[PDB]
Amino acid sequence: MHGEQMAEQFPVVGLDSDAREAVELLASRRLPGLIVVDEKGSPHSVLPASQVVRFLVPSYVQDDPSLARVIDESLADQVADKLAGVTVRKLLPSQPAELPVVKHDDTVLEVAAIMARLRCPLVAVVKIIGAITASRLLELVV
Amino acid sequence: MHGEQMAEQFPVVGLDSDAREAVELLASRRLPGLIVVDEKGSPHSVLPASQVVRFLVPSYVQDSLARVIDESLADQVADKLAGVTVRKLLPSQPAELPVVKHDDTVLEVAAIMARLRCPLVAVVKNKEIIGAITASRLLELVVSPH
Repeated sequence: MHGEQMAEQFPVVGLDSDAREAVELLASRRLPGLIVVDEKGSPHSVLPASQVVRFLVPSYVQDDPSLARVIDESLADQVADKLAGVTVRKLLPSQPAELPVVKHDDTVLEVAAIMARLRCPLVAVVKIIGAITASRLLELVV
Repeated sequence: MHGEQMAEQFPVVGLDSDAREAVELLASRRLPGLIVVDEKGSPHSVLPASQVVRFLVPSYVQDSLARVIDESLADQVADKLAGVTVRKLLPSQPAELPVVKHDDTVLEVAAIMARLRCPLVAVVKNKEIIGAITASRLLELVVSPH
């Protein structure tokens, strides 16, 4: 078994893509994260849904999780307002969670090794032609 | 809605339950993680598939020697997990698993998951785990059509 045969079809977005597309993909496809590439179409980072959640909730709400002293009646309306006119790049954190890359021809153990190094959930396969999740790797060996 | 309605069913395994069995579940159900509970059923931790991968790949392959060794993971896997429990699969400092009250509002859950930036939270009602709310599930609720 090699990278290419292991890989599955993961949706991908660009740095300059709509922030909204990314949110919709995460939500529609119920994915825990998105593969982000640059203009070239080469791997850049991974944008986890939890980072998007962080971006979408106002700081003042985040600072009062029990809502004991602040009011927000506009969560959904404001989610909508702050995505409009914004790119994927703005959703990303200060130090974007890097995206490990393996070849189309790497062995299972080569892939597992790299994944096991960063305890990363996902690797991109390049020749991006796909990606290999941890569970996919487990699925193969079992 | 409240945390109760937001939550979805999520598979759970015991801390002292069989490691191999948990991996079979992670693999088949194609899950990012399992919710781990203790003997009496209380939320304890999450077991991500990636951590299982870490557990299976020796450190000398972590720290290309992969390709210089005549050892295949598929073979080894059963050997490494025999007699082993979920507890041993966990990292030395297991991730906390935030647990929201079933009657929390959507705003509260959002505020919590934003603040903590956690991939999921368990939902509990009367000391029982009734499901979980992932980050993407939260997003799906806040951008749902109305």
